[PDB]
Amino acid sequence: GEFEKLEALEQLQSHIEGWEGSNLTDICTQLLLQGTLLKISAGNIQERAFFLFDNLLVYCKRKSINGSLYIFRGRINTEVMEVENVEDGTADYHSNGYTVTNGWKIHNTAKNKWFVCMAKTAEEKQKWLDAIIREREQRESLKLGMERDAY
Ligand SMILES: O=P(O)(O)O[C@H]1[C@H](O)[C@@H](OP(=O)(O)O)[C@@H](OP(=O)(O)O)[C@@H](OP(=O)(O)O)[C@H]1O
Repeated sequence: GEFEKLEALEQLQSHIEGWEGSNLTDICTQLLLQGTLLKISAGNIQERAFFLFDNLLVYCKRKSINGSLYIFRGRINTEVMEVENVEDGTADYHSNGYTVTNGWKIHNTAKNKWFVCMAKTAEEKQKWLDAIIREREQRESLKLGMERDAY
């Protein structure tokens, strides 16, 4: 049930070193998807481990008894995250001029920051976009349900 999932969140966070900000068990309840993606940001191309929870996207560097597997790099409140598809073959400054396949863009609107994600396969891209949609839908459903109760 919910409580077992919270203990799992605390354990998951314990594998991320250099965590910044509020803890997962205070703001999240579930993991929709985790996976490795290529991230291109501010001219830099870097592979990152991404984790999409309800309300939060986290990305980490993979670490090269010690429980650390990931090094915290960033987090985005999904309420201030936008996503844009990128068509295969696009090559522009967002990808440093490299050709994008299986990619998309993420907008951190709280930082006015954009970056590109690329997956290795089309099916993996589709899993990510589907998970992003599902996280947003679940969050909106819960919010609108509460607002409709209050209104
Ligand atoms: O490794 P260096 O040389 O420091 O380059 C960094 C990394 O690409 C960062 O990505 P990551 O955090 O995944 O390691 C980071 O921010 P983002 O997390 O915002 O992409 C920086 O962009 P900006 O600090 O935003 O300009 C960029 O300058």
